Amino acid sequence: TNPAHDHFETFVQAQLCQDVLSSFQGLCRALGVESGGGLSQYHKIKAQLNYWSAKSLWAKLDKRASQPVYQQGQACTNTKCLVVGAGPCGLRAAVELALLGARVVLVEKRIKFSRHNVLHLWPFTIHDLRALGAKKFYGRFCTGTLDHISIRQLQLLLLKVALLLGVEIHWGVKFTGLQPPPRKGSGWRAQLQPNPPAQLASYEFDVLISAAGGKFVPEGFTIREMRGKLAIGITANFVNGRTVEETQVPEISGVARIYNQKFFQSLLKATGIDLENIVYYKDETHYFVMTAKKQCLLRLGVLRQDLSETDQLLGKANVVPEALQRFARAAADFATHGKLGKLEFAQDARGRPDVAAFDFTSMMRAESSARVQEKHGARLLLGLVGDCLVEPFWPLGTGVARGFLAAFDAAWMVKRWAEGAGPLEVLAERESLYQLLSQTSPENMHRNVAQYGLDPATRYPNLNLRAVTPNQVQDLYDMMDGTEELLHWCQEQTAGFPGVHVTDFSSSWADGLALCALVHHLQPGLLQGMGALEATTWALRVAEHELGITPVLSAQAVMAGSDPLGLIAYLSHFHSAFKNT
Ligand SMILES: Cc1cc2nc3c(=O)[nH]c(=O)nc-3n(C[C@H](O)[C@H](O)[C@H](O)COP(=O)(O)OP(=O)(O)OC[C@H]3O[C@@H](n4cnc5c(N)ncnc54)[C@H](O)[C@@H]3O)c2cc1C
Repeated sequence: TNPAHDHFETFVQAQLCQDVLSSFQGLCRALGVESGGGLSQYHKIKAQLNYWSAKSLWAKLDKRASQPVYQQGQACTNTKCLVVGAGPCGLRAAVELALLGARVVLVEKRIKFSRHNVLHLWPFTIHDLRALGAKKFYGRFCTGTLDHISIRQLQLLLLKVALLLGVEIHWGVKFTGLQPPPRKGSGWRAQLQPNPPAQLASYEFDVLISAAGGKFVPEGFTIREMRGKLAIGITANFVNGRTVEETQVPEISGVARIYNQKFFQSLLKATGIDLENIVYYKDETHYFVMTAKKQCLLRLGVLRQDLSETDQLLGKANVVPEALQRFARAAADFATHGKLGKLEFAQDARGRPDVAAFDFTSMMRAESSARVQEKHGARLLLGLVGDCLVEPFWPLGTGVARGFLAAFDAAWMVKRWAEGAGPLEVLAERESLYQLLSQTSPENMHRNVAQYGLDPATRYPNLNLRAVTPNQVQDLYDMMDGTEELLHWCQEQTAGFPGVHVTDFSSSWADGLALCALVHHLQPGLLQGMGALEATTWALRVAEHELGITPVLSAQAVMAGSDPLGLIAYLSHFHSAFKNT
């Protein structure tokens, strides 16, 4: 026989994270390869596992690997990546970057997939996953007309996929932030807790894909918060015995109070439970997600006091596990007309009943989806993916969909950045894409989901990659280190003016003074210390009428220091006309 086949089948069927890892390592030792080895490792693995069980898997993976956008793994063949997070979106990112031909290295905080809550899947995410061999690695995946997958199962899927592609992963390793390059010849590094392996800690990368969940975002990355009415979401998982009775209970896609008022009034007047919404997904567990307002959860002793800060309102000290269990179970039992039977809680990864309470009040969004940093010549492309990019709304089942799109758009970004386009280009393109995200839906995206790929134009109808231009995105380009001579020259023309001191093509010129010092020196003397707006408009008008130089920047642009490039373009004209003099 072939022992490798058993290693494979075992790897394939692994239901625990660390069993996936050991079954893969054994399969690897069986096939003269080591994990973490680019797409070449993938090629050997399928070279030696060309047999009945593996053949369709390789088939699907190959069909995707050879979609023109990857160039047979030559696109990002010179890119070095670090993905932060083994969440679905991180793994997905990992697969796209791996296929691109890049070196993918992934760090995950945890060492198991703990999460049982269920995610609604959009048609395209279903198809995608499918063409990654989802029913091979799961099989109970979206049976018939199922719509959703539990978190850890999705994690499992994409884990096996990323592994097979030779993505290098590290578990129990938290990324705390960046290490800038020590000197000109160096690269950007991660700071890792606790002990990074001496090779991971020394690993230099040029792309950072952060995919670390709702409440982690790197440095330079700034978040925009905005809340709605105070909402509190409770999710629950019950034992699913997969009995005939149990199976014959309809799901509850989304039953909202704004319509089913008599259902909810009935709930309340028979249970004291006052809800805004409830959802029931039938998965590995019976899953319920429901929304309440504060006064109900107080009245029922689910919460101990009326705390103003929501992060404290739903903290371990103020949440009463007893009551939240009884509340959850009561709602659950009512919405399903007891058809489900006497409900037992599933455990969380830690053994207490699977009921949690979350803050639903926020609609978080990050200002950008990417940034570029540059030191000692080393460029680094930061890009966000997942819950850390846009905060999903759980009832309306966004999460997976918008995260995967973010991940594709990140992979696209990376692809451009390998092709060697200017930082501002890569970023501008990414921001035009980003604009679309927070309002996406299957209805305002393309219909042929069968053919979705990295290329933005296969997914987003009426696509404008020019919505955002390199000029505006100068903010996202962070340089801590041809234009030499324009600065030197301006310093020369402006020496001697009392309040003027030229050091850049931004803040030096914010107050009008700077510009006047030039103009006055170039054409004396119309001739003092004016204002701020006054001086800027003085300079621009006078340079325009006297020197023959029309304004590139607005007076406000110059005053706000918003457009370095624009100011350089303006200045370069005084340079053109008067340098040889
Ligand atoms: C406890 C919990 C319950 C949820 N329940 C629901 C639900 O019921 N319904 C729903 O629609 N959505 C739910 N979500 C959100 C859902 O998981 C997301 O919609 C989906 O997982 C996409 O998230 P993500 O991949 O961006 O990151 P996440 O899935 O949030 O995971 C990010 C991963 O990165 C890891 N990580 C974080 N920081 C670091 C670091 N510094 N270094 C290394 N690794 C790190 C984390 O351990 C995690 O494994 C839940 C999320 C959580 C955390």
